[PDB]
Amino acid sequence: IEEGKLVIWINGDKGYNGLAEVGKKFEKDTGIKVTVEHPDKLEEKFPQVAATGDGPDIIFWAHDRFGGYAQSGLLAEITPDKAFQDKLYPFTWDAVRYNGKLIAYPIAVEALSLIYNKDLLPNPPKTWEEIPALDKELKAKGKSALMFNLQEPYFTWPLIAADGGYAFKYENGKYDIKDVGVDNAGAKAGLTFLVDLIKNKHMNADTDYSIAEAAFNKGETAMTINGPWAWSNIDTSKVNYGVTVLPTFKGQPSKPFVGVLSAGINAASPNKELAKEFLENYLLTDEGLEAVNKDKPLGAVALKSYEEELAKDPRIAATMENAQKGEIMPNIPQMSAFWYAVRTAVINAASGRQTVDEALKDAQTRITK
Repeated sequence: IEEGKLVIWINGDKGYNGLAEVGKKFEKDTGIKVTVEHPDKLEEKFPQVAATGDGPDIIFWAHDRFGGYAQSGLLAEITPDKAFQDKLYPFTWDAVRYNGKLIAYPIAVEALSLIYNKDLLPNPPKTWEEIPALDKELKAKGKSALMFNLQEPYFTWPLIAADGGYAFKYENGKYDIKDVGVDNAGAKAGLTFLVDLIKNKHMNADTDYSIAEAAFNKGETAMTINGPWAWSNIDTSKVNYGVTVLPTFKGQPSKPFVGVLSAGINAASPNKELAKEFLENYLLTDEGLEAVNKDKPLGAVALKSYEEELAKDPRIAATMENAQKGEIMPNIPQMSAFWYAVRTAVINAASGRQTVDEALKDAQTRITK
């Protein structure tokens, strides 16, 4: 049962070698050995082993998954003091709250961004309203203004939400599941703008992840909407790109979904005090984030001090800025309803199969059912 050591689980696509290095430092001033592993589908495996009082002491995963884990009582409640709390961006603490209780620490933040071709576009548009006009100017040269994944709501939400949409009303570490914002005027304004893009041929209704990505990378389109995971692909492409704040819509900022990497302690661990000490005083320090980051970049981080160092790269700063304006993803189980419903509403409104008013009225209905 572990007991006198620390076992940590983190995905293979993360800086687990850097995390193993923070661990060697911990083992130095403590004698406690830390063990880092990155098992396959660990987020699937966690719930299974933890339900039987097994698994790692600590688990790293995006915050959204923590809601389901917490529901089943798999995570220990955390109690950083005020002082520790002030070391991180306030908005990040909202991501790791499960019905008022703090159930994890936030490490890393990723958010969608406006990516643009500096050779085709001098200055990115500040507004969504000016894209149509820009597209007609670019079309004059055989280029298009923007191409992004229209198929998944994760990608279209920034625009839909801009003027007032939200998944679930949040107001106290708690989500009101009967306060859904997919059918308001806000969301209606947004989806309508999107639909108008497609019918006015500034955008194709069948643009997916692959298509927009290839298009941007081939220098065929001036802009794209993507996240930090896409950067390595653009580099390769040799496109002279920039990352910036998403455009505003109706004078209001876009409200993209933000994913926040978070780390939690197994409710079944006998080592919670060791975990909290490792996490608060070794890992969540400039030197801890740095050793990890050196192994594999974290993107924007929750620790204010280190983020300020990282922000010298404009891309991550832009992502952070978007994140701050962004909407904390619901952790809640009802979020599954939202994905399917809103997915359907958009493809339907986009393909003419249903009107905007209709498409959203329906989705609203299936979520609050």
